Amino acid sequence: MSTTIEKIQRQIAENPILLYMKGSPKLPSCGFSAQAVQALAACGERFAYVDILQNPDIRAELPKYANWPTFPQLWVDGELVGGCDIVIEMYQRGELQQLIKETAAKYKSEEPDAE
Repeated sequence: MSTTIEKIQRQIAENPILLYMKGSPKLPSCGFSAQAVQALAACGERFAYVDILQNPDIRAELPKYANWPTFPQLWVDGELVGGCDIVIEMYQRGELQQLIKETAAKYKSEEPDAE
């Protein structure tokens, strides 16, 4: 199929906790993700993130595969949650870290992200 999404899906799936945002050297979230990134790290533990508002190719095709025209978009166990607003809301909800915790714990050690 698409000579990048196939790779990307393998990548999203492999990463325990994944976040797509813009990884500018000055700011590793140069977009909307700027507010969301804070929430994720705040709610759970450490997470993996992919620069995409910066990469032209990846920015276009891959987001469309999940839902969004582009990003930010948050992925838990390689499954889309939502990047900009969704992260903040679910952050406040607590459910985000609930997912992250369980996912992080099952992928790594006893990651006590949420609790």
